[PDB]
Amino acid sequence: HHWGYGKHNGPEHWHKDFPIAKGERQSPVDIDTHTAKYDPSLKPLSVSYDQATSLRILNNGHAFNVEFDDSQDKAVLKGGPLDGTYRLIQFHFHWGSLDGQGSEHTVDKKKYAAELHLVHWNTKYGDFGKAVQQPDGLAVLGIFLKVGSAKPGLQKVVDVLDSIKTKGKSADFTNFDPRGLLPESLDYWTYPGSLTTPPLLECVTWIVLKEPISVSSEQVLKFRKLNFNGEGEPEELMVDNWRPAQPLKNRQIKASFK
Ligand SMILES: NS(=O)(=O)c1ccc(NC(=S)N[C@@H]2CCN(c3cccc([N+](=O)[O-])n3)C2)cc1
Ligand SMILES: [Zn+2]
Repeated sequence: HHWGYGKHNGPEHWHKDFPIAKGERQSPVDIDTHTAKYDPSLKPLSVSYDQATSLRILNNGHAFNVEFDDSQDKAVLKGGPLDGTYRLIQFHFHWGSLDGQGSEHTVDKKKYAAELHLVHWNTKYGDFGKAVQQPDGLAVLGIFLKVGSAKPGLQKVVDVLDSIKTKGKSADFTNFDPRGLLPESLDYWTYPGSLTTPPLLECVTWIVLKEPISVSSEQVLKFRKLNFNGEGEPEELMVDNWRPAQPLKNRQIKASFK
C-alpha cells in the first residue's frame, strides 16, 4: 500500500508515511503574481546545457524520468538565486487527465496542462543522495506547459513513450538536448520548498519560469497513454500525477522581473 495519486494513496494520505508533508516549506504553491516581490539584486539564471549527456528514459510508476550523466559538470544551472553550481540529473513531467489541470504550481490559481521539472543538485554535496538531505541541496527549474502549437524539441520524448508504457520499463535515450524544452524568456519566480513527491524533503530552491511552453494536443495525449501499473497488472492510466498547492506559510516568493 505505497503512495501514489489514487483515492486511497494520494496526496491527502502522504502525511501518514511522510509527516514532513505538513511541514514549513512544502511544494508546490500558488504563485500570487501580485504579492511576489521583485528582487532587483537577483541574478540572471545561467542555463548551460550545451554538453548535456542524456542516458535513458524510465517509467518509475509515478512519472517518466529522462536521466543524464551527472558525473561531471556537463549540464549545469547557476546564478539566479543560487550560490554555486547545480548539475542536471534528470527531468520529468506532471500532467492532467484534461488540459485544464496537471501543473503542480499554479499562477493566480490557474492550472496549466502540465509542468516540466528539470532537477539539479548542488555539486558541493558530491551526489544527489547527499544533496537531498541539505536545505540548499536541489534546484528544480519548473516550466509550465499549455496546449497549443507543438513543441518540436519535445517530440523525441513523445515518440519513445511507446517503449516505456508500464512501471519499471526503461529505454536508451541518448543525444537528447534539453535546450529544446526551454521558452524564450528566463524570467522566473523563486522560493524555498520541497520535493513534490514522497519523501517530500525540504531541500529545493524552486525556480519557476514565467513563460510557459506550448505543446500540442497530440503530444500531451501521448503522455496520458502511459500506465502507473507494471506490465501484467491491471491498467491504470498515468494521469493527474500532480500534488496540489500547499500553504505558503512563512515564505515570500521573489520575482526576477517587474
Ligand atoms: N517533483 S520534484 O521535482 O519535486 C522531485 C521529486 C522527487 C525527486 N526524487 C528523486 S529524482 N529521487 C529520490 C528522491 C529522494 N531520494 C531519496 C529518498 C530518501 C533518502 C535518500 N538519500 O539517499 O538521501 N534519497 C531519491 C526529485 C524531484
Ligand atoms: Zn516533479
